[PDB]
Amino acid sequence: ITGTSTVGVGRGVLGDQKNINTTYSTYYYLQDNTRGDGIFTYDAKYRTTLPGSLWADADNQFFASYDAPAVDAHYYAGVTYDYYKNVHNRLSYDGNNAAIRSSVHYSQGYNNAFWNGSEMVYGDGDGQTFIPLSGGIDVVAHELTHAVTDYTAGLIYQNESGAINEAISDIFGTLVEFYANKNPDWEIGEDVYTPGISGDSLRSMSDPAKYGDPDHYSKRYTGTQDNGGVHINSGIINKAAYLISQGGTHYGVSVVGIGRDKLGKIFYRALTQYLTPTSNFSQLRAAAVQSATDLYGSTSQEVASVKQAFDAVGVK
Ligand SMILES: NC(=O)[C@H](Cc1ccccc1)C[N+](=O)[O-]
Ligand SMILES: [Ca+2]
Ligand SMILES: [Ca+2]
Ligand SMILES: [Ca+2]
Ligand SMILES: [Ca+2]
Ligand SMILES: [Zn+2]
Repeated sequence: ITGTSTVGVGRGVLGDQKNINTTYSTYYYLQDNTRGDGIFTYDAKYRTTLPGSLWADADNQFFASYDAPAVDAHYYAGVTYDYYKNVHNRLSYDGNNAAIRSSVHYSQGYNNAFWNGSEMVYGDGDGQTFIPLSGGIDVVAHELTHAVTDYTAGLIYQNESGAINEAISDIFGTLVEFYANKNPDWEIGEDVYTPGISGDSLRSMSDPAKYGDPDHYSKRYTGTQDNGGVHINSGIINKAAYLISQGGTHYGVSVVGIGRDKLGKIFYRALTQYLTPTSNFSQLRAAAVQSATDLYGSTSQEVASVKQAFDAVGVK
């Protein structure tokens, strides 16, 4: 809507206080005019009709429990926007400052979040398996990253191309989490997953097998469930990315780590200049090797590490 940019204050899902960019016009709306063509957060009101209504607030204070999911969805979308802009010189997900829209309070007890091709959608969780999912910065960045992928590589969401699609979202969701630098780690969704259990997560990049996901090509899922295992086989790529960045010896193969920043540079380049809708794991290895080559040279440690990483997970 048309109005004047203001700054509200509230509390996120984890009870943390933060300032959020709003817009005043009779009501204070969750509309951030400071980033690109704006970041808009809507209320789904426990239903499934999207996007719902632009979040309206009477006094610009967002401390109600009902407000929490909206506060985080709005704030973290901003952090993710900043990541892509400041780190990769990318303006919003389409590269041309497209408006970023999110809807919270989607359905009832909905234990998931997703990008529907046009916007972000967050369930509140059932309070047992999940709490409002927008509370996890890695979850928010993961979902927004799907928008980036859809506008760039366009990886088909099934089988190996789908597994890469998932991994790219886990990778950048994690890199964004490290960017915000608040309790960063290589796990996925630990901040909003099972409030009753300590130290677990939905997925692990450092050790996919911890939650039953493959950490080597020889253990890939070939069934039809989960669109051919996109959330399962993603572990193979997640492990490789973890190794490229942190290094280590996996199944007897040693990898020299090069750090998170270079991991991000290599994968961002592969995603935006080499990967295609039908790219498979072997093709991802080639894209990453070529990306590292462009960025650091064919004889660089970076290129050697990318090769070791994929060798370690059995991807040739
Ligand atoms: N099915 C899920 O739980 C996934 C949603 C999710 C993704 C990242 C973190 C937490 C939840 C599907 N996905 O990755 O789009
Ligand atoms: Ca209020
Ligand atoms: Ca964390
Ligand atoms: Ca995490
Ligand atoms: Ca937990
Ligand atoms: Zn995903």
